[PDB]
Amino acid sequence: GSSGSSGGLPPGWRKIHDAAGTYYWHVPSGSTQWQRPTW
Repeated sequence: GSSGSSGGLPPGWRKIHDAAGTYYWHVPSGSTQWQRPTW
C-alpha cells in the first residue's frame, strides 16, 4: 500500500519463516501467498 500504509491481516493468517524464505498462510482461506495478504 504505497499510497495508503494503513492495512493489516485478518484473523487466521500465519507468518512462517523457512530457510527458503517467508510466506503467509491463511487458516480460513487456506491460501498461501508470497506477499502479505489482505482482508
